[PDB]
Amino acid sequence: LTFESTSRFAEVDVDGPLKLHYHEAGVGNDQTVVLLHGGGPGAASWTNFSRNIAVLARHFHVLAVDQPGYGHSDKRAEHGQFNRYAAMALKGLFDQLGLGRVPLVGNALGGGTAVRFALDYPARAGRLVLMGPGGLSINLFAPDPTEGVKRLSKFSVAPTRENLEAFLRVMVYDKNLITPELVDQRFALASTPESLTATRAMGKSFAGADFEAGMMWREVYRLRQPVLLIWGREDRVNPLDGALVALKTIPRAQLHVFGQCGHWVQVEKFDEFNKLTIEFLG
Amino acid sequence: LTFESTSRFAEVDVDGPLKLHYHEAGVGNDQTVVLLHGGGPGAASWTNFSRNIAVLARHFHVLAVDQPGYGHSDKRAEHGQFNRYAAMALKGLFDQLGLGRVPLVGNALGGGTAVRFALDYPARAGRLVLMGPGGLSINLFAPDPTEGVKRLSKFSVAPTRENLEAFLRVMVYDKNLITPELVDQRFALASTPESLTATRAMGKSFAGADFEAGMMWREVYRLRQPVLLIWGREDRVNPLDGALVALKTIPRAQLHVFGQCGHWVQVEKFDEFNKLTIEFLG
Repeated sequence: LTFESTSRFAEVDVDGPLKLHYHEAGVGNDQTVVLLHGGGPGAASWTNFSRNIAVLARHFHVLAVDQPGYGHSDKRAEHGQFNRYAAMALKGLFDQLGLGRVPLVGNALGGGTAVRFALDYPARAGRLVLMGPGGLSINLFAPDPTEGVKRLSKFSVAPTRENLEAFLRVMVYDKNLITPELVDQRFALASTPESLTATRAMGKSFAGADFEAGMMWREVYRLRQPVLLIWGREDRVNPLDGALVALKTIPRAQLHVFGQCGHWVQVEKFDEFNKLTIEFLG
Repeated sequence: LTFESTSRFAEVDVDGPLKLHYHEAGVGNDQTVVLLHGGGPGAASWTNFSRNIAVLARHFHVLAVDQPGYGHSDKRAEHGQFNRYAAMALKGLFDQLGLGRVPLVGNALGGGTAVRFALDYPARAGRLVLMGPGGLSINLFAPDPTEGVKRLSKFSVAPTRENLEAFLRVMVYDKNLITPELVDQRFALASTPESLTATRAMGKSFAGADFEAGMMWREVYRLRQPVLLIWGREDRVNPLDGALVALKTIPRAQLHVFGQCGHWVQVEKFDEFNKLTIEFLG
């Protein structure tokens, strides 16, 4: 399975044509699962989920979607609350590929989109696996913006290799994962004209006029499906205290916390994460 | 100051005439403060706040109101979400006595009413002091119903002296405060026909069709005034973990927790509570 063998494009309607790029694998497996990646500026499906897509594809029909503003999907300069916007695009995709009720796996920003989708189109979303998810989290103890959020804002204001390395280093517990090669690769994607355009748009929309759409902790008590929250104990972007309202209010919630693991659960604990996901989704 | 020297009655409109009983003190002091008592079946203003009304009256114009369904206020057999109902009655009272923006002090059920009033009639409510408040609390760790809530439900189903003593004993840290005399006095009030009528109505309405009005933790982020949350560390009705969403989301929130103190903060820590209240309200 390669980036190229799996690449797919689709055009959907969200206030007009919108191009979405995704990776498809495991065709011929009966149950479809959608993967929604994290929100780093140079993040994409294929980088986010490399230690995962090939494994989940042994069991599932995997659709790993590049969210609007990331990877090879359209990067608009303007949009409403991001999660609601990305949700609208996913709905368009679901309709065009002929999907009914599908389970969603989403980390960080992608988790917020999974949830917003599950709330906005209740019938279209099955079981959810959410890793250090945004949106449904509210940091009861950590002052906001957290260190991770602050370091993303700083890179947006001053897009240097130095500031990007600093951001990447608070994504993981084992800082040795932040190699010169990873820094350079992410930087080349994150500092392009398109990416700078996108990033801006995103942070700002969390405070437009539809800001309530982002405060999903006020709504998750409406969710009727099983939801597996997964957290790294040392998550410095969306810290563990953010899990509490959602664990309490989602009727069929479960929580798994891994010690010695940061914000990139799917990377630092890829084996454990893959197994936990395969079981949860059947 | 006596129960009799302070007694007052007012008729207000809430889907029709509704009688409210209250105690007035400190007339001639410039700043008015409203006190809203707790929700035990035989609870009332004058019993709830005896170690407090006379003290606060040295500084303030005190209006301690018996909430609908308690004390000598009307006890209707039917009403919507309780806090929203009691809020409507307070609004009627405010309008008739010519009050503008007044600070509110409320414990337990009365705290939920203060908050619901502050949200429903944003201009009418000044600073809030809330002791082990219901409504704005959500117990992130304690399974619901808590022990205190369970023991109230049991008395409602089986109104015996034995079951009432058991309920009273989880209201305080120092169980020695639960004397034979206090048990008997509360029982004589709690087991009357009117009180049984009222209690029923209350628990049930938390689950009518307007149940969302009771989930105030989803709304307190709209509150613009200073709010002093006060908790007993050993509160077994609305436990300390219930304070967290409100402390985080209310911009001008403060929290004070007293060790060695249960659900009746105004009783077990009456000196500390009175001083903290006088300072906070000026």
